Amino acid sequence: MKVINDPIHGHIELHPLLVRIIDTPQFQRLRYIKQLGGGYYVFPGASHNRFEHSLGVGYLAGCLVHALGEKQPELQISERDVLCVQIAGLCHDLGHGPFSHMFDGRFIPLARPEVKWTHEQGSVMMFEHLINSNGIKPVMEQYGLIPEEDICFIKEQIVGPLLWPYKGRPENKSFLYEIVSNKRNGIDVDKWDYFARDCHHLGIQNNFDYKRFIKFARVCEVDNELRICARDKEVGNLYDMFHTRNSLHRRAYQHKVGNIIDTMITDAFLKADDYIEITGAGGKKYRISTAIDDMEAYTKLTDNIFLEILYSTDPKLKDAREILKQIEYRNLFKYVGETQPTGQIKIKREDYESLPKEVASAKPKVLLDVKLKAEDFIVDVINMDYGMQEKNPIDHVSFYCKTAPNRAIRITKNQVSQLLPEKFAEQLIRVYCKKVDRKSLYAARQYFVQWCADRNF
Amino acid sequence: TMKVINDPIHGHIELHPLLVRIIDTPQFQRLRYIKQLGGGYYVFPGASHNRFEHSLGVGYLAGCLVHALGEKQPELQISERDVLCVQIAGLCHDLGHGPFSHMFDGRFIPLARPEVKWTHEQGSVMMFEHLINSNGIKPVMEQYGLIPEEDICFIKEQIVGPLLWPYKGRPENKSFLYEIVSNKRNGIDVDKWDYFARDCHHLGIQNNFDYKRFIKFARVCEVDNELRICARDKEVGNLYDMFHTRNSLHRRAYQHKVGNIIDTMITDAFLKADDYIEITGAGGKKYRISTAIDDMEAYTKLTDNIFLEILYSTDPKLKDAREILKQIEYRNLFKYVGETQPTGQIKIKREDYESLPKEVASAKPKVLLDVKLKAEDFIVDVINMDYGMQEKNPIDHVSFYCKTAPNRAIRITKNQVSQLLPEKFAEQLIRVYCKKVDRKSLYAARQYFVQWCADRNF
Amino acid sequence: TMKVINDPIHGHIELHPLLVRIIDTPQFQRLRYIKQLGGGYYVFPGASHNRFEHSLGVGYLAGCLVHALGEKQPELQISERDVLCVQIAGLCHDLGHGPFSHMFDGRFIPLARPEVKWTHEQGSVMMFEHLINSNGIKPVMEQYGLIPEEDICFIKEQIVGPLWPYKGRPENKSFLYEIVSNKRNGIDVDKWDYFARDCHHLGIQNNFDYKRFIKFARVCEVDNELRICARDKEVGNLYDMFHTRNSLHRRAYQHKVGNIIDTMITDAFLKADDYIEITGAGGKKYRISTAIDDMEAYTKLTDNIFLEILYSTDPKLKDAREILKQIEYRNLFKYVGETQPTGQIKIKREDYESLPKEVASAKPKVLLDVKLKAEDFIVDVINMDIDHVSFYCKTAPNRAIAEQLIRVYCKKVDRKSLYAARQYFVQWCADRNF
Amino acid sequence: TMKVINDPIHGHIELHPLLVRIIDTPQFQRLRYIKQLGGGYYVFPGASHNRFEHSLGVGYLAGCLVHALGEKQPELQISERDVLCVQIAGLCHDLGHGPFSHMFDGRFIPLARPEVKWTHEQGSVMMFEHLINSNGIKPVMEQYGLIPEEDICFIKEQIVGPLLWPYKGRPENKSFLYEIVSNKRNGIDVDKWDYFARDCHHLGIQNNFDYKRFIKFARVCEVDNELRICARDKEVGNLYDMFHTRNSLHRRAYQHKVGNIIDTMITDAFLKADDYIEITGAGGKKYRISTAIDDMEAYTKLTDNIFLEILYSTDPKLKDAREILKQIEYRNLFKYVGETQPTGQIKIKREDYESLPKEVASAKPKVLLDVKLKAEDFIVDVINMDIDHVSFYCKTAPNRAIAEQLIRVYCKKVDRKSLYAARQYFVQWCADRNF
Ligand SMILES: Nc1nc2c(ncn2[C@@H]2O[C@H](COP(=O)(O)OP(=O)(O)OP(=O)(O)O)[C@@H](O)[C@H]2O)c(=O)[nH]1
Ligand SMILES: Nc1nc2c(ncn2[C@@H]2O[C@H](COP(=O)(O)OP(=O)(O)OP(=O)(O)O)[C@@H](O)[C@H]2O)c(=O)[nH]1
Ligand SMILES: Nc1nc2c(ncn2[C@@H]2O[C@H](COP(=O)(O)OP(=O)(O)OP(=O)(O)O)[C@@H](O)[C@H]2O)c(=O)[nH]1
Ligand SMILES: Nc1nc2c(ncn2[C@@H]2O[C@H](COP(=O)(O)OP(=O)(O)OP(=O)(O)O)[C@@H](O)[C@H]2O)c(=O)[nH]1
Ligand SMILES: Nc1ncnc2c1ncn2[C@H]1C[C@H](O)[C@@H](COP(=O)(O)OP(=O)(O)OP(=O)(O)O)O1
Ligand SMILES: Nc1ncnc2c1ncn2[C@H]1C[C@H](O)[C@@H](COP(=O)(O)OP(=O)(O)OP(=O)(O)O)O1
Ligand SMILES: Nc1ncnc2c1ncn2[C@H]1C[C@H](O)[C@@H](COP(=O)(O)OP(=O)(O)OP(=O)(O)O)O1
Ligand SMILES: Nc1ncnc2c1ncn2[C@H]1C[C@H](O)[C@@H](COP(=O)(O)OP(=O)(O)OP(=O)(O)O)O1
Ligand SMILES: [Fe+3]
Ligand SMILES: [Fe+3]
Ligand SMILES: [Fe+3]
Ligand SMILES: [Fe+3]
Ligand SMILES: [Mg+2]
Ligand SMILES: [Mg+2]
Ligand SMILES: [Mg+2]
Ligand SMILES: [Mg+2]
Ligand SMILES: [Mg+2]
Ligand SMILES: [Mg+2]
Ligand SMILES: [Mg+2]
Ligand SMILES: [Mg+2]
Ligand SMILES: [Mg+2]
Ligand SMILES: [Mg+2]
Repeated sequence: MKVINDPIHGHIELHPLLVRIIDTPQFQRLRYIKQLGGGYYVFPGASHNRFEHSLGVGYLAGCLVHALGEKQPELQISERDVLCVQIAGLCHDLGHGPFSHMFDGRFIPLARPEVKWTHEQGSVMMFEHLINSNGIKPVMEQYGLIPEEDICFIKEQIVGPLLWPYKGRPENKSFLYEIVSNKRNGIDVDKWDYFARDCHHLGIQNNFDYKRFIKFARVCEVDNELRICARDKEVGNLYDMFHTRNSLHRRAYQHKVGNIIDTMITDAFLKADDYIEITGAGGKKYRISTAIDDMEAYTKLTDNIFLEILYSTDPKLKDAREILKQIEYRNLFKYVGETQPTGQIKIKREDYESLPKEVASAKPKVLLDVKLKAEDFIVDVINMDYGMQEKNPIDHVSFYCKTAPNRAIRITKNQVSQLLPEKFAEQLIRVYCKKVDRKSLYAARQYFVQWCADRNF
Repeated sequence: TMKVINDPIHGHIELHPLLVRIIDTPQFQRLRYIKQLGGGYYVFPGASHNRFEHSLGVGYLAGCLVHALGEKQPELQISERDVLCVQIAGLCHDLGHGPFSHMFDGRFIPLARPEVKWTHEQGSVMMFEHLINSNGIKPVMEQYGLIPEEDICFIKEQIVGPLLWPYKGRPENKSFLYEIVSNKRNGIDVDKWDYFARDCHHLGIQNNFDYKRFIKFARVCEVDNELRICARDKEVGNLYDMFHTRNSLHRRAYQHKVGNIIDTMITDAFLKADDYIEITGAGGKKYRISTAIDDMEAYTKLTDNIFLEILYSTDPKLKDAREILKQIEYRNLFKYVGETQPTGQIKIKREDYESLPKEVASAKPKVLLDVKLKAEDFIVDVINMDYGMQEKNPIDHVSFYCKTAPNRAIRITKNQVSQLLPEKFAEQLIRVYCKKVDRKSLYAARQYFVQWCADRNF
Repeated sequence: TMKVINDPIHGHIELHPLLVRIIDTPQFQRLRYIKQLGGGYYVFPGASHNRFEHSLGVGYLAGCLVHALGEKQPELQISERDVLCVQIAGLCHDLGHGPFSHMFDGRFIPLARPEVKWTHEQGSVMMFEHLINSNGIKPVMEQYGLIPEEDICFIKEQIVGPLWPYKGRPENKSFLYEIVSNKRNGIDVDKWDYFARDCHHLGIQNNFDYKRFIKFARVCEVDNELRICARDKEVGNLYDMFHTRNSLHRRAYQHKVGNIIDTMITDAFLKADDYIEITGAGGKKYRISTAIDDMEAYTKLTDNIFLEILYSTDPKLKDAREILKQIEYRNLFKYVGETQPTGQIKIKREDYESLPKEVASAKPKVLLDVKLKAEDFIVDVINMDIDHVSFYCKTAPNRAIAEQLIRVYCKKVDRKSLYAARQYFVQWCADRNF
Repeated sequence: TMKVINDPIHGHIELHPLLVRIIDTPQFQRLRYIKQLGGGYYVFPGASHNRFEHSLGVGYLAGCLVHALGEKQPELQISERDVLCVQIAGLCHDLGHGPFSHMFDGRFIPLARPEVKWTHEQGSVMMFEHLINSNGIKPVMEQYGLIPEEDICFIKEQIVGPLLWPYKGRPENKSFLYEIVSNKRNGIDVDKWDYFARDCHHLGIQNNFDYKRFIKFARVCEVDNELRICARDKEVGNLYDMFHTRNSLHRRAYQHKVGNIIDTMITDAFLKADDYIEITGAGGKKYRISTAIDDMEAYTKLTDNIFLEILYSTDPKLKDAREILKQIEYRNLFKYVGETQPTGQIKIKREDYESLPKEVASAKPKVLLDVKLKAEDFIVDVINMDIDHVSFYCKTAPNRAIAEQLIRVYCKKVDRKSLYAARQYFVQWCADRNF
């Protein structure tokens, strides 16, 4: 057994199978993908990658399954179950692209709007390619795993079911599907891991305490299926969890300067495409947008490409190059304004492309010498929620009492406190102007105020 | 001749000779034997800190804030006298605390002497006067440039309210100096900053607020013909987070059920042990626990020691009280029965609690069980949660400013921040305990409690 | 059932019902009012912790270490009875401190009753016996699978020392006797808790990493008997331990002002004795120095005594009380001199009253007009004691491969008398060859 | 306007607009892509920080110390231009680092061009001159009250050494300003405090030094006729603790068994990859990895990207180097053979680095050697292992004052019998030459 030293956790022990899986090009590719993407250009201490995040998530999944097993010997938890859960926690982010959430957040929807792609599909495909190429099946068989069923069990833990829709484990082990990714209420070890790590690196103090949560967790057989349950004295702690998630999102992840830097990087990638060449299986050639359909080509697509565009000399990639150079001089797109949040005038994705035009067509009352077209405006729509899209995540949790540990109850928002939030979803709209001269900024402000007053925000 | 003292929360804090002179007095050293969280030490074993270090840290933070404000804007004309007066006020702002701190003025004085209104800030002012008079600090203050006649009143008005522009210590143009140690318009000051960090450090909990950023982004504005401190308009969410952290601390630690019941038992022991404890004051007169607040010589000798004085006693007269304390040693506490759902903070006035238990004894449950319980077998506790105004939003009383127009102060409404902010800012709670340990009486008390709750439609 | 307690240093500590039963007794709760550093609270404001949390943490650490050792080597045959016994021994290892902790048995008893030899470990054993017999704990232990007769002896031997002398356990469990306390090399959980808590409270960065130590801890046979071993690579690991120990002892435990305040407190206690009465077993009245002969009276001896002297009004206590007042104005005794750490004369706690008399009797070579008696001199004796361990190599997991300081203080603080007292000290040192 | 940046180590840092103008340049921004440790990132997962934050923190600490010294001793005649100059010097002290930091100038250049002596401080000075002359900073400096020539010389002399008063930036009166950023006499400077704090925070190791106490108690006192930084006589334990922490870091992190091996593998891959990688410089001329240090416009584009340029290549000419990198991706690392002779009785010089594995093969063991070795299978590591002169001052007298070599050898051939033979060759190499 190896021993690795994590600054966040203590010393992590690794099963030999995990060491075998980690020493592959597919997993080692994560050393060159940043956790927070463009936010590194606002918080200089955020230089961590996904390698340590995956290590920590696997460690925490193993710890949680062990703690659950050693308190209730009637659940019949074996070592192969722990190994499968740890492997699933280890290989849950294999499909991330350059700059992490930017790519599948901004680049793929724009370059190829006819495909529905998420990084979990990429993670599953990467896992399959890794297992097939590196020949891990005999090693798995050596350590007491059954590839035929355990591979599907691991796959379903990452994406979901691909009555009882799962095929990896029976209903008796239903509580094993709510550890790495919870589809019901969103309480899992991923949140704990990146809360701790991001708070450590960014320079902000963390508020949640997951060890206390592990101390009070149980399996209380909710609605004909075994599920993980909490004590009824920890509702406020879960509300605090979600509050700190929201605070992190509004302080760091949705910083407007970081968002505009990400937008500029996406523009550079869009302009530089059709000229970058990537080699895949069979000697075929791919692009940045089309590399997601070949994993041998996807394996060679990391944050390196950024610099490949900055240091290039080809006159064909000149335009994109210029944009990146601006990022190195801090000649960024300027910020004009935003609109107050609203929970009932939602804007769908399909309308995003039409937003800039609406701002360009607004006619301010006072005549202005400067005239701005529809290509001088960037409109960004931000969605803030608790993860359930206007629903209350805490209303899908099951609680038990000290007197009757094996009986599940439900707690309503009115039985906790009157100081809890009245809503659980909102949006924001931000406007940026590409032109940097003062007159253009004044004009953009006039158009923005006219457009906002017209639509009554 | 400036001293250096090391604090585990802050770094190494430097002390002026005048502060060193003031600290080396019995009236200030008395704070070494008064616990901060009181009865909460019996639930959180790490909470053994006292008020001495709290006062030191508050004075240090007040000095730092004044120094930063003077650094940013030279036109404010802040002299050394102002800084030293603010530091002294921060030092002597909690001199009037009694045994187990809040518990005393929270529970004991209102019961033993219900005909008087007493707050520990009045005690702090009286103790400060007694300290200055006894220790002869006036010439020492004069030798360092202070004017006792005006500066003493300035410090007094800093500690308490003003008792048309009502203050007298300074002129109006320095009015921003009155809202550093204690703020009355809202609840932003350095006391909260100090004890948030201290309590989180000692209770094994993580703090969420960062006051250094707030110091980085503070200014002085001329709002309503008054000079007052402003934060920049991008810090609204941080202030909401500050108040959320305050509420979280209150609900997790300060209002713990077992801590509250232990405090109630200690108050009962003190109430029963009175009339048999004599305290010597000025002139050789003898005082009591509830009467010592009328004489500072007797109040100086009243600390947590009295607790143990009742535990180790041998007089037959103090038997009853002694028994109660012994029950705390074996952990035979009053048993939790029930709690009521939250409502607004104004539903039961102060002059109603005495009637609450009797009502629970007047309920007749449908089952109509045996083991009748009298009105003396029930304890009813009323808890009030709020953001500091008990009905209002403190953020509505904060002046902001913008980068483009730093000298112009504005106001930000709740609807302009977010839609996930709390709907209300006040809350009330009721808890019921039973003074019995056998299971049958607990089940009976549960039936009475449910009948009462379903009878007043809470 | 299991009870969870939050610790600022460690995480959430789980307590067995037997430990909860032991904790909820007056004898254990007495530890809430005895401070750890003692007189160091008046130099470092943040050091206000007591021995209650220290005992809790030591028990937690001992249990964790035993559990890890038993889990990583199932051939040692460690049962849950041994884990419970070790946890109990760690829990009740410091029941014998008096007021202000190490000062009392270090400074008060020798100066009060020179003919009596007493350590706080004997007090801990006696108080453990009193706690067990006075609260009816034996049936509770029998209810959880323990054998009281042998287990009580096992715990006592874990607290105090005894061709193998121990009788609590057989010869093949010799590694269980060096967890709570180790007199050979000094690797034990008591010191780990000391280091962690003191560094956290005082504000001094710690350097030892005990989790790493527990990670690579094995039991390998040495000298035909089992001992706890350490991997070869962990040589810089168990050097931060000694560096931190030296740093703490130099920076905090031997600070001049703290020692002076301890000296003043002991002087006030000595003057106060013969007037404070404490009720013991049967109603008999004891004294501060004599209370250690009865545990009924010893249970009520805490830091409270301090304030009892300070707030008194009886005219018989005007002297001791006066001394304490000088602490409250920072009118402390005055440092004069220091002398040999060589140890030529390793002064033991049999003649401490004579030392100031010896200093006074010394006649300086140069005549000094100011005369000083033996009532205005104090002698503070600071008795401070790599001891090497048995390592083990990777390829062979089953194979293995004191000073003293004396300071002198002058009660008189006028410069003229201090000048002469400085001259007396050098003559005394020359006479005693220090 | 002042600009605030958040550092997890130091809190919130204010930057003067001149520093903000210096920072927002490509020559400073290339530091975002060079790692603090290099190979150590492959043993400690949490050591992924770069030199950008290190430079920021060093500048912050230097400014703080200068301000404190000037404030507590007003007779030292410390102006504001001096504070700005010290901050700039601290900001641009590591501007000349190459890929993977100390591995480059310490290991790659000697093995590639032994005829050239080069340190990264010369690179830092050259890059500072390039940045200033290329980004038009001189008028901006003149705008804020600085004289370009004297201040430029002062900063350069603060970075490099003297370049009986050998300095020219400041007179003999300001002799204490030259030991804040870099101090080669004893080794007490902010550059090392930042190293200690950041490395302990990231790796997980905990340090014991407390630099705030040192700054509080530090003063400036006359020693040997010159003004010098002096510490109170009670700081002896703290200084010993500082040295102990430095020793612990060096023996536990910077000299780990596997990090050095990975560094040697990376250097071998780079050496094989040379002669085929082209870098464009001034005037369109193409340079090499070894010769890029002769031009700064080409040196600007030399970062840790080269690694990924070789690993993700398709040119057959780079196959050999590529293969080596692939081994690092499978943990098929070179093995450990032997280690010998601390204290450097010879103190090897850089010029001999590319001759050591020739004497190892030269040695002829008397034992039976059926398997033969050659001067390719051996890699030589020359890992270096490196109380002081402190002028203390007593409380009662405020104004009165009162390193070894190491060698290791690895075998590229990882066969059991080949490893056995290599373990013999080394013994005769060390015994013949008196190691
Ligand atoms: N194997 C491996 N170890 C890593 C990795 N990242 C960090 N480490 C740590 O670095 C240490 C070095 O291990 P190895 O590279 O296998 O070196 P080694 O211990 O001499 O190899 P063995 O002799 O086979 O045990 C490990 O113990 C890990 O704790 C990684 O990606 N793979
Ligand atoms: N004066 C004083 N110092 C305290 C107190 N609490 C902690 N300390 C610290 O303890 C240290 C001891 O200082 P002193 O008691 O005055 O002894 P000293 O260093 O010899 O000072 P002098 O006798 O005046 O020269 C101080 O430097 C403080 O930092 C306190 O209540 N009063
Ligand atoms: N029993 C006990 N708990 C303590 C003590 N000190 C701190 N605590 C903590 O305070 C909490 C209060 O527990 P109890 O005093 O037993 O109150 P309770 O939970 O209502 O009692 P039960 O209903 O029997 O569980 C415990 O869970 C401990 O974690 C102590 O000395 N004894
Ligand atoms: N200028 C600059 N800021 C950085 C850098 N790295 C992190 N930051 C921080 O990121 C924040 C945002 O960068 P800015 O360029 O100032 O964006 P901005 O505040 O909208 O620009 P201004 O309106 O001119 O103030 C800054 O306040 C810095 O604290 C950097 O390399 N350069
Ligand atoms: N003193 C230390 N404190 C904390 N982490 C450490 C320390 N020494 C090493 N580490 C890191 C290095 C690795 O990330 C992990 C363990 O490595 P380490 O024990 O040195 O393994 P190794 O590969 O050198 O030895 P081996 O395989 O021979 O046991 O912890
Ligand atoms: N090494 C240390 N690290 C941190 N805090 C310390 C250290 N030594 C002492 N302290 C604490 C003790 C006091 O709380 C505060 C200042 O004490 P210290 O500087 O030792 O004064 P002192 O009384 O010994 O000397 P003096 O008054 O003669 O300068 O710092
Ligand atoms: N939210 C919290 N975070 C951290 N520590 C807490 C929190 N609430 C309580 N603690 C502390 C108090 C005690 O020291 C320890 C356990 O207390 P707690 O969980 O409240 O038990 P309890 O005795 O009140 O409940 P019960 O008997 O119902 O289980 O943890
Ligand atoms: N809430 C926060 N807590 C801690 N650090 C923060 C927070 N918000 C931002 N930071 C970081 C981001 C930068 O590293 C640094 C300053 O950022 P910030 O205050 O947002 O400046 P800015 O450039 O966006 O605003 P402006 O130009 O309007 O003053 O602090
Ligand atoms: Fe994740
Ligand atoms: Fe306060
Ligand atoms: Fe102990
Ligand atoms: Fe540096
Ligand atoms: Mg290994
Ligand atoms: Mg994911
Ligand atoms: Mg998810
Ligand atoms: Mg001192
Ligand atoms: Mg107050
Ligand atoms: Mg207040
Ligand atoms: Mg309980
Ligand atoms: Mg002991
Ligand atoms: Mg800005
Ligand atoms: Mg350097």
